[PDB]
Amino acid sequence: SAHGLTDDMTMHFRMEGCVDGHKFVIEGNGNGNPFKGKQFINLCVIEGGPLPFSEDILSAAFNRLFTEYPEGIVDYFKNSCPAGYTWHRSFRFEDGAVCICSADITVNVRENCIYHESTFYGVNFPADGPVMKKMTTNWEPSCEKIIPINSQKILKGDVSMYLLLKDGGRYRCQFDTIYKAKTEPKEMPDWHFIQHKLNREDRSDAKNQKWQLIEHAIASRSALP
Amino acid sequence: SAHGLTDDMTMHFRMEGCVDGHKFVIEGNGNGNPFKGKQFINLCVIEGGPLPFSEDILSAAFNRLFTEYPEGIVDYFKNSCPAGYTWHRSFRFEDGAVCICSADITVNVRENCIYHESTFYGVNFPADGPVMKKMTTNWEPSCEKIIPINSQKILKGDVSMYLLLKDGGRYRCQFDTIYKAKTEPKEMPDWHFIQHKLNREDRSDAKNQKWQLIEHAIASRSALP
Amino acid sequence: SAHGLTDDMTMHFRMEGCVDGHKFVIEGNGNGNPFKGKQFINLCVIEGGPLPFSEDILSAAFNRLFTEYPEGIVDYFKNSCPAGYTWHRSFRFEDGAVCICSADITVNVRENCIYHESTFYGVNFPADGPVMKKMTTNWEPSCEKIIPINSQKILKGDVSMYLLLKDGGRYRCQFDTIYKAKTEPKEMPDWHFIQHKLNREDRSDAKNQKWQLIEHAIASRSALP
Amino acid sequence: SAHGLTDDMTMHFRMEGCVDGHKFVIEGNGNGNPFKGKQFINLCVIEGGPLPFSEDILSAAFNRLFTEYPEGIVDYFKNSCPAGYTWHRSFRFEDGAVCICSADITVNVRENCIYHESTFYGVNFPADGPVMKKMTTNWEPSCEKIIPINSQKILKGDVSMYLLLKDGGRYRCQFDTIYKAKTEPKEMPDWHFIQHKLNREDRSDAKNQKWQLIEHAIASRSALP
Repeated sequence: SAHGLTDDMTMHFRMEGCVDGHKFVIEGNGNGNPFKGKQFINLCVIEGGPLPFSEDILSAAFNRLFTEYPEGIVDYFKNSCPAGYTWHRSFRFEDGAVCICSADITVNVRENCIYHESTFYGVNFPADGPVMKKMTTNWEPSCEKIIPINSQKILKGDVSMYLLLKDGGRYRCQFDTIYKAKTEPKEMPDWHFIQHKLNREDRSDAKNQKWQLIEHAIASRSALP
Repeated sequence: SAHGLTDDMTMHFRMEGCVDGHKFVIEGNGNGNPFKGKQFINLCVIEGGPLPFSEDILSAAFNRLFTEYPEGIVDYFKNSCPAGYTWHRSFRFEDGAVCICSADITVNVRENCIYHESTFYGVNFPADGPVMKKMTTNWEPSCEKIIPINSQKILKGDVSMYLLLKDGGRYRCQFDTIYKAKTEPKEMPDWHFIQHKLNREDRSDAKNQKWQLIEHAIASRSALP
Repeated sequence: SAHGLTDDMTMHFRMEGCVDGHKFVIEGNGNGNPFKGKQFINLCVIEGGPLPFSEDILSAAFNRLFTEYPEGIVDYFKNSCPAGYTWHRSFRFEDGAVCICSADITVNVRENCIYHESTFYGVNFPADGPVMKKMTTNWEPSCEKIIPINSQKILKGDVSMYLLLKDGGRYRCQFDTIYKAKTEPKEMPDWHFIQHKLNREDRSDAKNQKWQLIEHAIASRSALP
Repeated sequence: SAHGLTDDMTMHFRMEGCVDGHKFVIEGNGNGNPFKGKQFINLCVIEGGPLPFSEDILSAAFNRLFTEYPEGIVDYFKNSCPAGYTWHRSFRFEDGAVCICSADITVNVRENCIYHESTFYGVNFPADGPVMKKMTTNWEPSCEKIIPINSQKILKGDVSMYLLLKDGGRYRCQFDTIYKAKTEPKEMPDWHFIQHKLNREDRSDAKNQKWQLIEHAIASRSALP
């Protein structure tokens, strides 16, 4: 297999976190096509549910392997497979709340499964804010800028994000991320953009808090000639 | 003429500004095709030259009429013509320097000329920073998010910008802008992106500090289906 | 009169500015004792009045000469008298509005007075925010950190400010300032604090928008032994 | 022993954290007089040592009980003793690194001691920055602003911090904290300042990374009459 990836893989997730003192554990699975940058993620709160904060704050913690890259842009993430990569991000919300998340991605070639482990921590969500009042519905499609740090062979991501609200409003978050291959890269990409679409569908029931996330991402260069 | 615009117009510019106490006046002219979002700008420092700061900090102050919009996205700027529009922006650089700029755009239909008047103010550029050491070469292509403020019938722009440096480095700037039509809008667009390419070519000589700016901009929605 | 200053002086003030396109000019006078860091400032809007934005945003633009300095901390400001000094400041309000201001202080020993000239520019105050709704009452007492920049013989100021609102809230501003002596410093101070008290008393009437500002400022080191 | 506190107490500390994927655990003890806001904290890295990042980033995670409060300002922290209180904080370093920390303070009246439990997480410290190069020496004395949030009976802390570097520079951090009594407040304080002095004395050896922290903190109102 090239880098051990196939166009129909499974995923396994485990996230441990704490927001304003509330601890939780989430587990899930999923399926996706890394070559088309599309994935389906099924999550369930196994500890700490029901969450007192909007689950949308956690969505972007659940894998750049799921990015459709054109041949003209180096694909740092798939080149890091099957060992995988790690990433660290800060979430700065406009009302002062701050979150930080980190994850480790590994490909289990024999199982055709991607193992994802993450940690998510957040503080100072206001009691009257949209996250504690569960006023959010989904993140708006975005355009992230990816920049190479050639001296360390790592990438930096910059994306101004917006969580859409039930009353028609919007809530801004600045995502600053560092992406690090586990394998020393033999090539580094030039800067580029990654456009993303991420959607959440609640699937909770009387017994468990659960939902599905669907992400589609594609890398590109400037649209201007 | 529709909104008084044609595909081969001229422009007239006048900017008055002050950066860290250094006053200056710039005048220029240009030509462009608003329907293809392309423009050529010729500037000359008529007061305060030679500028002690990199002229690249001023480039984005020189007109969303020059944006190619698809029929599926409301074109707030051309709809504001010929009266025009005004805009206000803050420039926050990573080393603490801050700039603010404002402009007024008007179309002179009989002259087939767009009149642009602007003001630019900046403070606290470090003496050892890339702007005072004139280490910049050009802004990197970007993707700006445009958001409607329906209750005020104005638009908000958000774009993380990067000035490229002569040693291969980059210098970040966050642009926050408010766009306001002079004519009450009869329609408002939905959110969208505006991709931009802006280039500078020095054309100074022993008598004057002068340069040419070339901008190309196109509006779009998410690339993901 | 040390450095051309006395303990009973007068001041002349002139401010020219523009906020979101609204131009204005303020004229005023004042009296105070720089040795006790205490001053009385009488201002009047003679152009652009009545201001469409809260006049409290302009209050800290009206002179570190008025700072009680103890024997043990170097007084950077009085030391440059009577030539004076210049300063440049920026601050970003929590709702995204950004202002930049600069001033020029000159001591007129012949008339035992101070001439103060400043410019104030600001952008993107939300129509529904406290500044445009003119819902402010006063700045809360603060503690600014002053840090020396030895290789340039200039000073950096850092103070987190809070504008109290008629409705009980607090509106935050971050003040970042650079202070520069017009006469080259032979001595530089080490870091220190500058506590300030600034109050606004409205004195408007049918003819003019006008008010009085009262500032009391004292320099100090840490309160802990 | 008012609120179960004495003027000669001991403390037990335990911190679990992770910075950019590096996990660690610190164990320690201490002594101090909460009435004089003075404490001695002895810490040891028992897991993850030696730390690859500067241990100074962790120092303010180790108790407002240790704050000299004058008669005229309400002491929110001692008032919740002996149950204790909890706090949540974030700060973004000037180079983009972001940390979040939380602690739990409990008074053990039976043994006249304090139990402190905390967690510290941080991300995106640049490999070439002062934290990863372990080039820091100490935090500079500060002045934190404490503001009440009456409808929630909690407090907000705002302090601009500066980590001094071995090479002479200063590395800035913005601390945003929310303070919460575990026992419901019957009285709330009005805004006030809290000046702090925090020093680190390295005590490492061939076996362990360890040090002593000494904090002195005093509450006050404005220095101006």
